[PDB]
Amino acid sequence: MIDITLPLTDIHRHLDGNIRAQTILDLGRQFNIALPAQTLETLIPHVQVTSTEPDLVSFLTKLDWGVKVLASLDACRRVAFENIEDAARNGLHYVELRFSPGYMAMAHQLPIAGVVEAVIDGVRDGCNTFGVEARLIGIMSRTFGEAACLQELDALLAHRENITALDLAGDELGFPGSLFLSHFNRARDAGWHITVHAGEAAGPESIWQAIRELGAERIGHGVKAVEDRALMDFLAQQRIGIESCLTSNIQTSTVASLADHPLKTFLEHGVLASLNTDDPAVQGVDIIHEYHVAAPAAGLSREQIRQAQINGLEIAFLSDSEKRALREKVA
Ligand SMILES: OC[C@H]1O[C@@H](n2cnc3c2N=CNC[C@H]3O)C[C@@H]1O
Ligand SMILES: [Ca+2]
Ligand SMILES: [Ca+2]
Ligand SMILES: [Zn+2]
Repeated sequence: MIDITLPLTDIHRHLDGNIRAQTILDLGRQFNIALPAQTLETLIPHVQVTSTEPDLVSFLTKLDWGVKVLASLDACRRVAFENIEDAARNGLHYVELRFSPGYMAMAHQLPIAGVVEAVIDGVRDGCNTFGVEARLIGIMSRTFGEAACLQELDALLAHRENITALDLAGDELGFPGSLFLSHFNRARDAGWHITVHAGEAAGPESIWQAIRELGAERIGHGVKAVEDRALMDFLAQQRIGIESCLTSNIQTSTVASLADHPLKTFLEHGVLASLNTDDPAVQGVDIIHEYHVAAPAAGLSREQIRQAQINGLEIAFLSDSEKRALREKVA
């Protein structure tokens, strides 16, 4: 169940992996961009996983059409606004929206810092309209190499007072986290919080690298952490959050079945693991499905599902006052 007396969060949620299919059609028409399909029914298999993808890199290609229609900064503002609307429609009280401004800007060569500003604007408008609380996480898309990631870093730094955290996402095996030592040194000097996609396609060594070298306070996925008990202990003792995305892990073939997902194991070891969506539009599911379908299939008890719900706020990049206000309201 979702406990309606506790805040509902989603802290691993890619804005640019959540571009509505109707919005892809609308923007393609507005900009006269040729699309692979002309109706929702025929567009879906090009923009959404229909069963599973064979690996992480294949899954990543499903986001491409959404960002290929972003031909202006106003289009970026629209998708940011619609992302807050989607969060509101799912009963979320608090979201952290992560986005790769370089990935969003790539197709039409938009100014990368302008994409950051447009996302900030659209999220501000959406929060004002719907009342969802939100913070922004900038992503460096490792897939495009260290120099492209520096361009994204510079764009986010030009808006650093509006960005709460930095993340590394994309092709984990092709671009190990060790390559981004300098990018994260600069992020920590800027005072940003740190999360890192790690231990999804690669092993526990990638998680250790994210913690010890990149300064990660949370780990995106971290599925392979169960292979190292010392790592499990370190996560629990140091209160390093785990951002679990059950359906995503099925759809990237990171786990073959939810019955073998490590989320239950994390919670039994005292790790602050939370339930999240990842890429709602691409996956065809949102947070309600993760709680009511994916989490029971992953073997979690009712109490464990509640603990994951609590952990999402506990690991949020929010002040004690902000966390208290959300808890006091919903109680
Ligand atoms: O926000 C868009 C960026 O994030 C990547 N990205 C989007 N969803 C995921 C990503 N990366 C790694 N693991 C799978 C899943 O969690 C794609 C793009 O670079
Ligand atoms: Ca509110
Ligand atoms: Ca009280
Ligand atoms: Zn992700």
